Amino acid sequence: MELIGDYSKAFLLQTVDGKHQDLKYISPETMVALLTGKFSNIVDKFVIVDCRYPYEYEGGHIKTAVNLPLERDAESFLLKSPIAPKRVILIFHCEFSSERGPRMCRFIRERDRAVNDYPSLYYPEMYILKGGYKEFFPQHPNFCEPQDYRPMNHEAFKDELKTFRLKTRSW
Ligand SMILES: [Cl-]
Repeated sequence: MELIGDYSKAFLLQTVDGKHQDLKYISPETMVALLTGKFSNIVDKFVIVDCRYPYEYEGGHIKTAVNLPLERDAESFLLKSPIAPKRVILIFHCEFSSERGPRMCRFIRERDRAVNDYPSLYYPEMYILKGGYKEFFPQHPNFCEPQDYRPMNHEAFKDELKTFRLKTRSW
């Protein structure tokens, strides 16, 4: 398997097959392995980036996950004052196997490449959680806060979807 983005070492986590062939996907079990500290001696810090809209996040998110659905907010939190180290890992996810997580992963890479001299990166190791929150929640509910799941296309949240889409850079 290939080396990470800055070509310093291999990808630490075991991968699974996903929609986007050029991106690295991880299973819910691997996400729990990270959260339980099985890689604590190698991983300094990791950020779970929930790319869903605020209402989806508020209705149930993975513990310690940061809500960064907008590109400018994701770039501000991650790249204005970078999380320096051991390894730094980023995990992006959305609801299921949609485009929000993968698109944010590619964006952060594009901006990470732009603010650095090739091939150095602030975030060389980035993954996508396979199945997103929809597959994580029924497997590990106690690793979620609150213990609920609010879909994007929830009946009572049609206006909230609309209001938030109008805050995005492109559609
Ligand atoms: Cl955006």
